[PDB]
Amino acid sequence: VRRLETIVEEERRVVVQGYVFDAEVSELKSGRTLLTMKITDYTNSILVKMFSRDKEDAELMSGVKKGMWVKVRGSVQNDTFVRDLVIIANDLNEIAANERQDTAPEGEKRVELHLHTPMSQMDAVTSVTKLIEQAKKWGHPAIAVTDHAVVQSFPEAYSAAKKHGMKVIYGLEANIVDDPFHVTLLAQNETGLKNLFKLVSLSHIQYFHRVPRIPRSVLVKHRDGLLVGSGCDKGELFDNVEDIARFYDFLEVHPPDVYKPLYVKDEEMIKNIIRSIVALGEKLDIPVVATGNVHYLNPEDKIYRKILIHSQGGANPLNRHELPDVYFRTTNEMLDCFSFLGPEKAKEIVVDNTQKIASLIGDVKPIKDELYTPRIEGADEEIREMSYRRAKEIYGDPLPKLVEERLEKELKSIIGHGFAVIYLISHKLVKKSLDDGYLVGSRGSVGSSFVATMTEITEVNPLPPHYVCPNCKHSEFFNDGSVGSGFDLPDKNCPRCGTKYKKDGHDIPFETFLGFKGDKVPDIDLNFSGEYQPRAHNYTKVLFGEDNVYRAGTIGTVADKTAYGFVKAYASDHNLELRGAEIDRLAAGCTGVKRTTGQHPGGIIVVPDYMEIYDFTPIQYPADDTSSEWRTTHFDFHSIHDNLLKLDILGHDDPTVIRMLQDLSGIDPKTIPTDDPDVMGIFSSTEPLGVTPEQIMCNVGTIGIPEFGTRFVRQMLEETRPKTFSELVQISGLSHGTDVWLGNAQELIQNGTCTLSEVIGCRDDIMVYLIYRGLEPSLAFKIMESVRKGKGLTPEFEAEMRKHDVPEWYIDSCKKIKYMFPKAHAAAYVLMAVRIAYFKVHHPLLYYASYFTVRAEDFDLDAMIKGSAAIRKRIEEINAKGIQATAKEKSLLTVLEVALEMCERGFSFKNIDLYRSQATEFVIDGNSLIPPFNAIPGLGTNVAQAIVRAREEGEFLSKEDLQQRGKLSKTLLEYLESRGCLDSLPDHNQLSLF
DNA sequence: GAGACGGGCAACC
DNA sequence: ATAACGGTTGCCCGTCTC
Ligand SMILES: Nc1nc2c(ncn2[C@H]2C[C@H](O)[C@@H](COP(=O)(O)OP(=O)(O)OP(=O)(O)O)O2)c(=O)[nH]1
Ligand SMILES: [Mg+2]
Ligand SMILES: [Mg+2]
Ligand SMILES: [Mg+2]
Ligand SMILES: [Zn+2]
Repeated sequence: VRRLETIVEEERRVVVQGYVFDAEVSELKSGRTLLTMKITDYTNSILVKMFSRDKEDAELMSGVKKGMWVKVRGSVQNDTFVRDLVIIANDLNEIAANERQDTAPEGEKRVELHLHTPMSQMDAVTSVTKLIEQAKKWGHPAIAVTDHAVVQSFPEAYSAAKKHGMKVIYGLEANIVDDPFHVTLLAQNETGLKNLFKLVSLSHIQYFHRVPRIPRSVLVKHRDGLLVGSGCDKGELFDNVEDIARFYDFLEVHPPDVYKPLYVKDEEMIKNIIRSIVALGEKLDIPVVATGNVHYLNPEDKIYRKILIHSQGGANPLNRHELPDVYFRTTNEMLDCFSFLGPEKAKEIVVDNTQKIASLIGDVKPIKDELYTPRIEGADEEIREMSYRRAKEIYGDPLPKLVEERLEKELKSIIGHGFAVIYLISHKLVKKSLDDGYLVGSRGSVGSSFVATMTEITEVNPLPPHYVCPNCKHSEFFNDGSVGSGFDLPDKNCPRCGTKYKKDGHDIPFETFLGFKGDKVPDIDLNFSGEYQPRAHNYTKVLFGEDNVYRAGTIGTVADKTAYGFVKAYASDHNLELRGAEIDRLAAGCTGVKRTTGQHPGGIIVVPDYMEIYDFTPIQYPADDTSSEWRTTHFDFHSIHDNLLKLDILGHDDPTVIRMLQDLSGIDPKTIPTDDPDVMGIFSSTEPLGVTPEQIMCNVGTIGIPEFGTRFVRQMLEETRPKTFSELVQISGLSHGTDVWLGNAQELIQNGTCTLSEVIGCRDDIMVYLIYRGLEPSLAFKIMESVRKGKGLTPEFEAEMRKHDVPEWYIDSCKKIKYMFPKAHAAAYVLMAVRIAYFKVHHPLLYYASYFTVRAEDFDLDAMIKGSAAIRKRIEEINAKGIQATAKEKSLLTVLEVALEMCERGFSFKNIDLYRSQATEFVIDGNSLIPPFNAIPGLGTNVAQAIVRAREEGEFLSKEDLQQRGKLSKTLLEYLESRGCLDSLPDHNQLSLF
């Protein structure tokens, strides 16, 4: 039985063992099945191939899964397609993982009091969930979590404590400075837990130096509910009398091996230092505990950490020397390590005292169960009058029954579950943005709420389709279900006052937002312009008070691309030539480790005034930047999703684009029609653009249109040809999410199994259909919510579906969908698409200026200026690279597509112009666009803005004058000069005056 | 060596 | 061409310049 590190060349025959971390099965022309696995015994890894000789072995092959251990016998061959040695297996047997066993007797087990998770930035490697499982299996009565300076593993630890029935001790390894050394904090109770949250907050904010730290006095202030430990070799006492020590409730000592970095003479000195501490805890009646300082599960997991640390260069200084063995140690093996102090002391400090400390810890719940909802005087009642007054002024007094009932039902739910405040705050945020000159785009599931329509938090009106007279208030509603959206109606006059009817209503059920029980916590989503987002953000400090809102924080972890990067460099720097399969496994062992912190892209977390942020999470600065305008949550929004309401104040280009489209045409985009035949025609043809498909390398007219302009969506449009608002809404829905169209709805339509309109194209339809079919609404809602998060179906859901005659293809279709819009989102985004489309057709140059000004960031200006044929040449170059195209080539391709179409429509791009070019805005001149300075590679907004500033306060008098005052590098100056831009100026002036 | 700038990446809606 | 979810903010780090 050969270890995988010993497999180095072709070889007739070997037997080998290992963990299967990947397995795929495929079918050969011959009939035969091939099994392709990767295995690692943790000394190395290898790719294994097996070719079935019969259908029995073929199906067994299908049963080999990740997580299995396997003994394989076979030959070692160079495989030239994989460019690596590989095992061709004749024989395969599943085996036991037979991992480290804990042999002490039940009741007499160890507790680990000092342990690091992947949240110990770039320092630890095994998820807290796996450590917690291991402790449970080894029968440890508890296990502690004590990451460095942070408590970010708490939420996962909790979950795993619950799933596994393990008692977790919530802690912190902290940096204490005297008023810089490590201590261990263990929370005994909720007072202790809250003090932990305060300590991490203070250490990250008031007391952050170059690293989070806690003055000893501030620790004492916040010591209640915490047992304090001395600990490490970076401990206070280990680095040396009794005074220091009497400060601690427990005294830490690590296995002798752990201190092997040696500051010391030999192993006999360390053994004795440990023995001083043993004398010293006994003399002072302080429990001495054998803790492990865990940084990974098993001895061999060491390698992953070694790789992470190595990625930090001489900036780390732990690369100065070999890393200590700090794996999770069994209780019997912890005794072995401490055998020298004899059988009684071994046993005392490894199990009795370790166990005793655990007994001093209660049952702490680090994350709460319920939602805490804000109160602001007048809010419930103001939302009521706002919505009734506004509905009356549109639908009349008294209200039609339909409207009356939607209001009464909606308002008692919003109010009762405590959402009236955020509706109102959302109203003021939108109103201020408008007053400040920035329109706001609608988003997400609040469009499902007519009260939200009435409070001007969404432009989506969810009532059934209908006409309403803007003058006399008369209405007609259609509940036939025959009409998809009011926007689909034919123009019609009020048969009472004569006037032109308004059309509206997308038939969206309120429950998509709050559900039936009101036991779901949605947010409110708003698309503000990216320019304005920060100001919307700051307005929430004014509304709620500076200390009752916090920007949601994020944790930056190592994902695949970074892991593979780290592993290769480590391989390279060490002159290792590794097999693909071994690079993969080292890669996989690095993922999940925290590397940074950051900012949610827009969520503001609201704290009720009768609670405090520390009831929920610590706070800090994103990336630890002490000049940040905003503090962040220490936990990410996902951990506290159900505890506090969130305002998703997002940034987006759509609102900015149509704002500039309006500031340029004078056209009020609210007046744009949603059934203009030429505008709607671009969703299925190039006709309305006045160019050929061959001219613009595209069969539909949606180039540049948000969402619909993509290569995938264009193709869907080619084959679905929508003409109607609700048809566009249907395809918005099926174009967003994996396994929604491809392999699913597409096959269903091409099969004849259902029609385009019957395919599942928003989450709402699932619910609405299941109710129709006879399921209990709240269950239909549950099922909708499960599938739109790509969680598929439970046996109970399927059985409820079947028993009400839901067909097998619909159920199977639910199981595919990985993600899915709510209708109100699709309708919001489509409405914006159509507004912009209107300009694409009727005011083309305005459309292009706004496109290149607001959205584009990657240009080939020389190509663009030469024009049509040159642009096409570049696009073909990028097309040729296929999916081997870099993210950046794709961004360029996207913009060149719209430039080529611009050119074919008869327009063009002029060179940079010293006196007519602007800073960041593409400006209109006749039938052209004069590109702005920031379009130049290397020339950013700043220089762009300076160049414009300087010329406004005095023309340029030489190329030198332009360089000095325009703040231009030599390279940028050459860029202009070589394209003829500076030809009218002398190189320098022979005169200068003040 | 301080600081724009852009690429590459991760988190999130 | 293939297959294909689209679009946004934010953080780190190597490069190029002065
Ligand atoms: N294309 C795409 N859009 C998304 C995705 N996730 C969210 N969005 C868009 C569509 C959603 O309606 C909105 C997401 O906002 P939320 O995360 O607040 O969810 P939503 O409002 O749909 O449900 P909620 O009631 O808030 O739980 O933004 C996604 O994975 N892909
Ligand atoms: Mg330490
Ligand atoms: Mg430690
Ligand atoms: Mg939402
Ligand atoms: Zn009328």
